[PDB]
Amino acid sequence: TLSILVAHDLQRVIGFENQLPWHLPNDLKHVKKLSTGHTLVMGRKTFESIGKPLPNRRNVVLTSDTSFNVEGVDVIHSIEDIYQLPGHVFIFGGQTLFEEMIDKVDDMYITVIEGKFRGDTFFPPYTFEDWEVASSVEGKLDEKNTIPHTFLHLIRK
Ligand SMILES: NC(=O)c1ccc[n+]([C@@H]2O[C@H](COP(=O)([O-])OP(=O)(O)OC[C@H]3O[C@@H](n4cnc5c(N)ncnc54)[C@H](OP(=O)(O)O)[C@@H]3O)[C@@H](O)[C@H]2O)c1
Ligand SMILES: Cc1cc2nc(-c3cscn3)n(-c3ccc4c(N)nc(N)nc4c3)c2cc1C
Repeated sequence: TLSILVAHDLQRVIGFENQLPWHLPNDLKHVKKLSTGHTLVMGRKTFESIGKPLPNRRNVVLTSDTSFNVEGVDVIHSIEDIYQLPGHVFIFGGQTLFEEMIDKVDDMYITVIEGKFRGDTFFPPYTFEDWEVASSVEGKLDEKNTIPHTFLHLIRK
């Protein structure tokens, strides 16, 4: 299985100044749960944003940098390399990766951030004519999680 993992707002903002525009612990727990024991593929910028590989999963970084050789990280240099990775593969971002892979993935796990944030990077447009709603689950709000959010699982029709 090849999947997208993404958090985007009402206008498909995904990022601002190489970070998430929102603080939402529950989204990070959601991502952690879904990808534990599986594979994450991310762009170089996204990896430098996170700063270190995520534990208990395979971290794969796509970059043109031939000097890239980071402890606990596997490196790929082409989009084609993704299809040779075994198991459940999750496209982890960022904008460039999502744009390159939205037409290729089997399904998408989306956290819709039900707000309007300032962004400089975006998830590409998509229509529900192409995607079946496998599940839609309203995130629970509390002191630590104050922005309404919905977890969508979409499967390509
Ligand atoms: N909300 C979310 O779910 C989410 C998730 C992840 C990231 N983000 C956000 O997304 C933004 C980053 O997105 P971005 O598009 O600027 O950067 P990015 O996708 O994370 O990475 C861009 C880099 O990926 C490498 N790359 C991509 N395609 C390649 C290819 N086909 N061959 C070789 N290298 C390739 C290149 O690295 P080199 O220049 O080193 O060659 C490129 O500069 C940030 O704001 C971040 O916070 C949001
Ligand atoms: C502990 C932790 C820290 C994180 N920092 C970030 C981050 C920094 S800049 C852009 N994202 N994330 C990330 C990285 C990728 C995704 C994704 N594809 N989808 C979703 N929904 N959330 C993410 C959170 C993170 C995810 C986790 C689990």
